[PDB]
Amino acid sequence: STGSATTTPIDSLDDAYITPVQIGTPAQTLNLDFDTGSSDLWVFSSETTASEVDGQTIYTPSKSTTAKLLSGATWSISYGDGSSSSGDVYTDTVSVGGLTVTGQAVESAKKVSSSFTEDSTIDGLLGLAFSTLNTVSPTQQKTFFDNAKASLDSPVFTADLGYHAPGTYNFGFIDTTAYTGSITYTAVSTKQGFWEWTSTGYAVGSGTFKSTSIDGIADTGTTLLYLPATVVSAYWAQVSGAKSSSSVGGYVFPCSATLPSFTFGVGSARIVIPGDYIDFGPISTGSSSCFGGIQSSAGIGINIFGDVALKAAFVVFNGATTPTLGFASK
Ligand SMILES: CC(C)CN(C[C@H](O)[C@H](CC1CCCCC1)NC(=O)[C@H](Cc1c[nH]c[nH+]1)NC(=O)[C@H](Cc1ccccc1)NC(=O)OC(C)(C)C)C(=O)N[C@@H](CCCC[NH3+])C(=O)N[C@@H](Cc1ccccc1)C(=O)O
Repeated sequence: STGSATTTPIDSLDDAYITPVQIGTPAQTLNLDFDTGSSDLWVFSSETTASEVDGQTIYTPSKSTTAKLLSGATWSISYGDGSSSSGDVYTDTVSVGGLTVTGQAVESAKKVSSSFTEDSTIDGLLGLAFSTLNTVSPTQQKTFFDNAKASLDSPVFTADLGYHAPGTYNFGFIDTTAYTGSITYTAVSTKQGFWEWTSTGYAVGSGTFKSTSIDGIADTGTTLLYLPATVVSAYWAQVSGAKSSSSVGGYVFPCSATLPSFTFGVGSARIVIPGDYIDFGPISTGSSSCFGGIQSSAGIGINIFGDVALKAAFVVFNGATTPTLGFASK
């Protein structure tokens, strides 16, 4: 079996991408944020405290003939950004882009933090990290990808994120029409439960490639590209008028600028992020100042190849027994 689904940015900034998913019988369509940095599938539901739901479409398990209560099971999760949610757990049929899994754990939110309440476009998350991070207890539940692997034509799923445009998530096949050249695979460490890999180095604009190991994780659920302080410092040094701003919380610069491109190694291959991808947006509508798409990882504790990096590539999440990450230009 295979699935193919369109993923669309939630706004003009590509802050995040939502992908419709069908849950229950008959099917209830919710727009979820596919998150390779976590492993919970959770949704806004009939069970979420009313004052906390805010324009989102909710999942009503009592209207699904195929839902069953996982009795005893609860969950609770917090994200890097400080947001959180908790509740209990159903199994139900879940479909993405025509790929159907039965007995998928669907985590139903009883409460949600203010961030998700204010996010009208996101009805919940679909986690695509390794199942070891799942927060359901007392027994952890498999991700949608893990449950799917038995029936997939190939145990993989590709992320094809658009620059200010829709993209695709594919399950179980690689669309050779989607990228240029060849896919370069690199080893993944599952020690911390992430899609964790090591970049072979970097270049800024048209200058020299520096071989230096950058350990980071591929996270579709993080907007920006967070690299070590001295790499980020090297990038913004090539932009006049760029400066670090305490008040905004990162490197800012004139919207006027043409930004240099940024290159990062994957084994012997090179992926080039066009400069315009790194120009995130004005810090406020009508400002001369724009927020940089590359920022320091120092405060986060881990390098993150987030959406600004990933949408410059075709990315293959190879979830064979011994996982690997594939990158191609597109
Ligand atoms: C550690 C990273 C790589 C993985 N991760 C991050 C998620 O992918 C998570 C997915 C989001 C959550 C919010 C809603 C949309 C989906 N991403 C994030 O939390 C990042 C973090 C970040 C970095 N810098 C500034 N913010 N959020 C973002 O990148 C948001 C996305 C967004 C889009 C639209 C609207 C709102 C928010 N974008 C954003 O802020 O953009 C601007 C900076 C321009 C404002 C996790 O949350 N993982 C959990 C797994 C939980 C498993 C529990 N068993 C975790 O480790 N949580 C840790 C937190 C942590 C880890 C490591 C170090 C420190 C803290 C914990 O236990 O608390």
